Amino acid sequence: CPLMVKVLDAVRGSPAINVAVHVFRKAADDTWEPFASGKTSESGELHGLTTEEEFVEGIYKVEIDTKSYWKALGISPFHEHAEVVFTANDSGPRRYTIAALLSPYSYSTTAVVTNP
Amino acid sequence: CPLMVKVLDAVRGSPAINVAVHVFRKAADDTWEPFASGKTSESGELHGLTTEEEFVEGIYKVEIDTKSYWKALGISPFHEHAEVVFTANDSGPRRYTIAALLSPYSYSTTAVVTN
Amino acid sequence: CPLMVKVLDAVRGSPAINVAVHVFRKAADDTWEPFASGKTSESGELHGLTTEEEFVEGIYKVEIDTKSYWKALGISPFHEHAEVVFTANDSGPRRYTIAALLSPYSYSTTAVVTNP
Amino acid sequence: CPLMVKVLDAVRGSPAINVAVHVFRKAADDTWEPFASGKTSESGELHGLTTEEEFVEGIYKVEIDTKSYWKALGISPFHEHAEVVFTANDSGPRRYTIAALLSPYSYSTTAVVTN
Repeated sequence: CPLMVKVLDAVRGSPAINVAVHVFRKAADDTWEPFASGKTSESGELHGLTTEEEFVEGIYKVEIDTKSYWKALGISPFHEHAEVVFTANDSGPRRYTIAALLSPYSYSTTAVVTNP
Repeated sequence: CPLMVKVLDAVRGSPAINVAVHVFRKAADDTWEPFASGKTSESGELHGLTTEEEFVEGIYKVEIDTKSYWKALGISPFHEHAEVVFTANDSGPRRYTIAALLSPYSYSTTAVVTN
Repeated sequence: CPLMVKVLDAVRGSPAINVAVHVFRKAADDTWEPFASGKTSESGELHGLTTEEEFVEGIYKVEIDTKSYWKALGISPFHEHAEVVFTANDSGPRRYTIAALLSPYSYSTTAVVTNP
Repeated sequence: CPLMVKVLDAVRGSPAINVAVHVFRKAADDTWEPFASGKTSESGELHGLTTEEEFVEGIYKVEIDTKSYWKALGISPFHEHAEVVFTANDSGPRRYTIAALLSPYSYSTTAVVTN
């Protein structure tokens, strides 16, 4: 709902399936406190991580375990993960799609942020 | 060196070596006239394409033969090639680095335009 | 349906709306013959370009008028367009999503190719 | 120069200059220990981070302060920063170029690992 993570495999041209995603939120405090996690579906998407009420302002870290993904496909990738760190909901609730496009030695991440 | 092409391989994390690159200039009748070409070097770079005097304003196309590159590495590519089409100024040169980051199903191209 | 083009604006984190897209297919012949065109919707997506029956094997060119997009937002971008050229349906009908992520001096394009 | 950081600005088509970059090494207790830092140069590059002797195998994090960069250009950025986390070998060095292409709502990072 307010947070969705979508992962693509740039080598296959496919969704990156079964990609583990961990979302953390920066506490008071400055530590990363576990916020949510999940795997991408066969569409490469991970929905349902959170809700409007739970997904409050914060600095969030979305950690995408790209390494396991590549390693399950036989590839020794460069990165340990793709992590995306951002301030969310700074000027009100938004919907965040966190897109990652994965290659063994490269990724990109894109945030699509929309306003209900 | 007003125009330079740099090509990287996102799969191997390496320069993309021996990638054919063609550069075209749009002619008055809107056809692509060949202008220059080369193959990226060991460093994934292609210098010497043109010179300041020759590299006049116009619309140029850089075609990077990504498909043959992926073919040579045994990897099914999606694109026939990566084209970059751009107007060279206004206003003046300026050096252009056309950077391409290649994956089998994705590429990015970026223009680093300096001076 | 078998061809969809999705365009994102990496500067805003938004769909790239009202982006003109022209699809050509390479004729016999070697010329690019107009295949379909459209604009992206408010989701940055362009659906309905073609149909399974019309979208036969071919080399297709999807030309995304990124320049007009940027220029309507005040930006003199580097590229004239983003064009994506590919062989389609080489080993049978697939669904192609052609994604472009736009920045004034950079784009990426990603093909997500799936098999009904 | 075993580790080099190059940062490009996709909005301006330019090197991303004066971007702060921190490099951390994962310590035995899994904390990030600061290792090196610098600011990208006129050319969007940051050399001299480390040396062969110092740049042992391990897991390293390169944090690129993309937010301050975009802040300085008056452009709202999405990310707090671009982190690149990677294991430096096996098997051996190898030079690492960590290339980052920045846009306000997107970045890519690419490792060009040579020798």
